[PDB]
Amino acid sequence: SGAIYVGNYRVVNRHLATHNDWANLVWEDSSRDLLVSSTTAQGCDTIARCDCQTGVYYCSSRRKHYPVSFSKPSLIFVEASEYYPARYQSHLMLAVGHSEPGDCGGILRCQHGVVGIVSTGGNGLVGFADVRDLLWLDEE
Ligand SMILES: Fc1ccccc1CNC1CCOCC1
Ligand SMILES: [Zn+2]
Repeated sequence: SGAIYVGNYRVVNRHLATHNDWANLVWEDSSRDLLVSSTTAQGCDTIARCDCQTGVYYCSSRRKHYPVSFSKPSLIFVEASEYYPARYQSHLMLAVGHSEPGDCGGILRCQHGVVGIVSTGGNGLVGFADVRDLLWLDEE
């Protein structure tokens, strides 16, 4: 689990979105595993605006933050998980590292701020849904 809190937006994995998220929907995209809902309180996070390929991510199933190198966001085949069938996921970055289903929502961060959240795992990789292209998260 986990979210990004930027402005009056809450960014969550689409598959973990609650009824309250869907009732306060701003934007969602199944292909990216993202959903954004509106918040009452302002959040603490800053979104990275950059093309970094190095950062640090939180792994709940290890209680640890790991430094990783990661691929640029691309359209990637993802094998079946407990929460999606085998399918193509867009705007996905991969790194070598540990990820289980419950790790989804952990933040990946670089020197510029939040890059994305954990969205995929298995076979010794961790996949992250990028948010750095969602420039509208920084306004309104
Ligand atoms: F790293 C740990 C070590 C022991 C217990 C718990 C943690 C994880 N701390 C969280 C805090 C909220 O943001 C994500 C990381
Ligand atoms: Zn960066």
